[PDB]
Parts: sequence; structure tokens; C-alpha cells
Amino acid sequence: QRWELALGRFWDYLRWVQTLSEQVQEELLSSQVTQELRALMDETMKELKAYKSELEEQLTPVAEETRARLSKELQAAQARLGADMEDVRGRLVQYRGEVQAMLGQSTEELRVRLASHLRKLRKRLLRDADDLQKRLAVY
Repeated sequence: QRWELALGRFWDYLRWVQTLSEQVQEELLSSQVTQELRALMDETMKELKAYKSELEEQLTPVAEETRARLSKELQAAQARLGADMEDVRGRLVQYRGEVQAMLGQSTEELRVRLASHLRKLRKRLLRDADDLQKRLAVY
């Protein structure tokens, strides 16, 4: 669970950014949440790498070159998750700039759009974390 507990925190913070409260919106226009999100993503990847590395002592490789198949699949499940986390971080970096371009105008429509976009990106990150939990469990 260390990587899972590290991801649970990436995920809880994002659930909070998704509400777009006054505080989210404040911190959204500085680098504060994209930077805090970057730290949590890094820690999830850090912990994930270290976990697969220590799981690779336990294994029974009795169907030979299938462990290769298995590992290169698990290494892409991993790359999926990191990309996902980075897509979110980047929709958020786009937001800050779309607001700067409005020039004081009402950002209420950008916020309605941001939200349904983030809802999708989080649905994606959640099925890819699930799939990554599956592969890591055939280990």
C-alpha cells in the first residue's frame, strides 16, 4: 500500500481542486496547486518504482519469457498513470493562462468547462490506477 497511500493523497488533493472553491481558484492562479500536484505525482511514482522493484524478489517465473511480457506491460501501465497525472497538471497550467487572457473578465464559463474536463481526466486516471493495481497483483 505505500504507493497506493501516496496516490490516495494525489487523488484527495485533486478531488479538492475539482470543487473549484475560492481557495482552489486562488491557489490555481499561482503555481501553488500544479506544484503541489507535481510533488504528489513524483512521490507516487517514486513509491511505485520502489514497490515493483521489491516485488521482483518474490516471483515464480516458471512460464519463462512471460515475465518479460508481464514486466513491459506493468511498465506501461505505470507510464499511463504518470502521463494521466501530468495531463491534469497541464489542464490546470492551461487554465491559469486562459484566465490571464480574459483580462479581468468573468471566468465563470472557463470554470464550468475546466470542471467537466477535470471530471474526465480523473475518470481516466482512476481506470489506469485500477488496471495498474491489477497487473501489480499478478505479482
